[PDB]
Amino acid sequence: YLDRKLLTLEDKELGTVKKGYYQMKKVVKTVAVKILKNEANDPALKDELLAEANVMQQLDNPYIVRMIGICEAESWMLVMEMAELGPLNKYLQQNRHVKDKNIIELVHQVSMGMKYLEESNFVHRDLAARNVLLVTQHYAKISDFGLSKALRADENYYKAQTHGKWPVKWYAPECINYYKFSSKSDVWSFGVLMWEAFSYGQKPYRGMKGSEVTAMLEKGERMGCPAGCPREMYDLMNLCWTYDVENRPGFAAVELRLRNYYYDV
Ligand SMILES: Cn1ncc2cc(Nc3nccc(N(CCCO)c4cccc5[nH]ncc45)n3)ccc21
Repeated sequence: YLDRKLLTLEDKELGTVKKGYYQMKKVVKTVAVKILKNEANDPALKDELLAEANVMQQLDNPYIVRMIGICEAESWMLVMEMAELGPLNKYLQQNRHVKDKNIIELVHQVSMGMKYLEESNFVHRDLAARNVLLVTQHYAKISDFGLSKALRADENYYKAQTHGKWPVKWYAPECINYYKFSSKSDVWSFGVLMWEAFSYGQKPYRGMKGSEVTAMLEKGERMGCPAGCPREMYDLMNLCWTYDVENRPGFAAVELRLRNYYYDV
């Protein structure tokens, strides 16, 4: 737990999200803070942020947002190291001259964070461009672990009871049809994230209902190649969107395909 006296929040909002400065043992660290009311809150939304904190305290990777801690004071606060450029989708909407090599670099960093998550046997379950936060224009981090789950030792998937309120346009068919979430389900989501990144933050499956996306995908249809997208990156999207989970690659295989140097498998 953090000391409220060492935290300063900027009033201008960044639910309530603020930028702040947290005094560490020597230096100040710039932080982003999710703030909830102490009494008139939503207990389920608080449970989700406590669940996020429980996951993020177990993770340690350069391509995943680091948690500073929780502060219990005039409000309930979840404090993270700030990736100040913010969400990747908004960034690419506002910066349309980011070069192909730079977009590949960023999505490669996300694949390295997700290869670590997969090795760690956690599923993310909300992997979208809005949840990739930029430290700089050359350094991406994965965020938003509110739906994340630690997999059981004897299974490679998390089974949800039924469909909740989900980011269905980012979900694999086995998630929608059987409520089963694996690291290969996150690979499907990563394919959608790549499409967003090469479409300068446009929303996927524009104008379609979730049920219409399910029917489209079952028929073997997929979103088309974004204008100007490198062919090799659209081909990797299609491999991420392999319907059968058993033939879809995992993140170790996807991460290799985003490297810009020679390597062996
Ligand atoms: C303009 N804008 N909008 C959102 C946003 C976010 C950041 N950077 C950032 N960096 C680290 C964490 C973080 N937040 C706020 C996300 C708001 O949607 C978090 C706080 C608490 C828990 C969290 N989990 N995942 C992220 C996150 N935000 C910069 C500019 C931004």
